[PDB]
Amino acid sequence: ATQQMMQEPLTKERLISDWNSNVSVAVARTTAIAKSSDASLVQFLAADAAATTKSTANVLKQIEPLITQPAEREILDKIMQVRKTYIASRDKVSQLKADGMAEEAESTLINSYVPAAQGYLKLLGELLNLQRASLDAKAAEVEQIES
Amino acid sequence: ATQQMMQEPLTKERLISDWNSNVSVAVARTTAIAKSSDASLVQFLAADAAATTKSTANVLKQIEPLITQPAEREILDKIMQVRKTYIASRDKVSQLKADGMAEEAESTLINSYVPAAQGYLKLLGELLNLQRASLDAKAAEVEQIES
Amino acid sequence: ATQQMMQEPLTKERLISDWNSNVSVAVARTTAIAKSSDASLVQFLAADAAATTKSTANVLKQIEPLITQPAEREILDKIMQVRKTYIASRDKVSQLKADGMAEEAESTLINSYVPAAQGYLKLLGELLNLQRASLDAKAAEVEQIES
Repeated sequence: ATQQMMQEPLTKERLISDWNSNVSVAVARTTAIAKSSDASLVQFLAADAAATTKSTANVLKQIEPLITQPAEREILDKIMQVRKTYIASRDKVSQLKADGMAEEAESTLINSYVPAAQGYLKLLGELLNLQRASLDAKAAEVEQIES
Repeated sequence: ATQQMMQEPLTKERLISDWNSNVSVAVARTTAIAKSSDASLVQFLAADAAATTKSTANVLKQIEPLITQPAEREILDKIMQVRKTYIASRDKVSQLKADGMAEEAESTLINSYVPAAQGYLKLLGELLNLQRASLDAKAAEVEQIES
Repeated sequence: ATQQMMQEPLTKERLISDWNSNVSVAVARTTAIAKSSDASLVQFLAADAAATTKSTANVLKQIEPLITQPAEREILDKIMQVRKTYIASRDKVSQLKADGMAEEAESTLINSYVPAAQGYLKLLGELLNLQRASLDAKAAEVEQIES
C-alpha cells in the first residue's frame, strides 16, 4: 500500500536544499549591506538578515532530531561551529556599516565573511549529497519491504 | 507516552514570534520606501509589502481560532484595531511616494507610521509574553497529567 | 461531524493565491534588476529570484497531484509553457544586466518579459477563479453529504 515511510528523508532533503539556497542569497544580501551607498536599503537588508537568522535557527531546531547517523551528525556539528563564525562576521560587517565604517565593512566582508560563507556552503552541500544518498537507500528498501 | 498535546501552544507561540519579527522588518522596509532615491527599488519594496499583507492576513486567519482566553483575546482585538491604523499609514506613505510626494511620504512615516508601528509592536510583544506564560502553564500540567 | 474533506480544495486555493501574489512581486523585482543603478542590490535581487524559482518549482510539485479536472489541468499545462517563456526572458534581463548591458536589459524587460509575465498572470488568475468555483461546489455538497 502507499508507503509514507518516505517523509522523514524527503523532509530532511527539502529543508537542507532550502537552507543551501537561503545561504546563497544571504551572501548577496551581506555584500549589498557592505557595498551599497543607499542607507535606508542597507537598514532594511540588515533587519531582514535579523529575521532570517531566527528562521534558520528554527529550521535547525526542526531538523536536528532527524539527523541521527554518524556521518550526517558529524557534518551537522561542523556546520554548527562554522555558523557561529559566519553569524559573527556577518553581524560585524552590518554593525560596521551602520556606524559609518564602510571601508572596514568591505574589508570584513572580503577577509572574514566570504571565507566563512564558503565553508558553510561546502558543508551544506556535503550534507545535501549525503542526504540524497540516504534518501535513495531508504526508498530502495522501502520498496523491498513492499516487494 | 509522548504527549503531543503541546502543539497548539507551541504553534501559537511560533506564529506570534514570526509575526513580531516580520513587523520589525516592515518598519525598515517602509522607511526605505519613504527615504530611498531609487525608484525601481521603491516599487519592488511596495509590491513586497502588498504580498506580506496577505501573508499576515492569512496567519491571522490561522491563529484566531486558537486564541480563546480573555486576556489574549483582548490583546488580539486591540492588535486588530491598531493594524487598521498601521496598514492605512503604511499605504499612505507608499501612495505618496509613488506619486512623487517624498516630503509628505517622510512626514507621514515619522508622524503617523512609526507611532502606529510602535503600538503594534508593543501589543505583539505583550501577546508573545502572555503566550509563553500560557505555554509553560500548559506544559507543566501536561506533565502532571503524565505524572 | 467536523468535515475536514475541505482541505484539498482549500490548500489548492491558498497555494494558487500565494503563487499569483509572488508573480506580481517578481514583476517588480525584475524591473528593479533591469533599471537600478545600484549593482550590489541588483546582484542581491537576482540571487533572490534564483531562490524563489526553486520555491515555485517545489510548489508546482506540491500542487500538480491535486489538479485532476480537465479545465484546470488544461490551464495548468498552459501555465507550464508560459512559465518556460517567462523564466527565459527574466533570466535574460538578469544575465544582460550582470554583464553591463543595461539598455538591452530594459529592452528585454519591456519587449519580452512583461508580455510573458502578463500571460502568466492571466492564466494564474483564471486558475484561481476556477479553483474558487470548485471549492464552493465541493463545500456545498460536503454540506449536502452532512445534511
